[PDB]
Amino acid sequence: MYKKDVIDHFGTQRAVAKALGISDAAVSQWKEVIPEKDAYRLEIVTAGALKYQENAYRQAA
Repeated sequence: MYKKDVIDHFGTQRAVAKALGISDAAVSQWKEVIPEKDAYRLEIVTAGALKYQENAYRQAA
């Protein structure tokens, strides 16, 4: 899940933070790929808009 997509679905960062329950700072602090715990709840608030995948959230090899 790319932050560029999330912000496009929410429109305003403050919105995303309100969906998950975090501050606006946390949203902007995000990188090319939103946190593993943020991308999760994000799939719920967006009504299952973005399908969560364990591709970029898999680092244990």
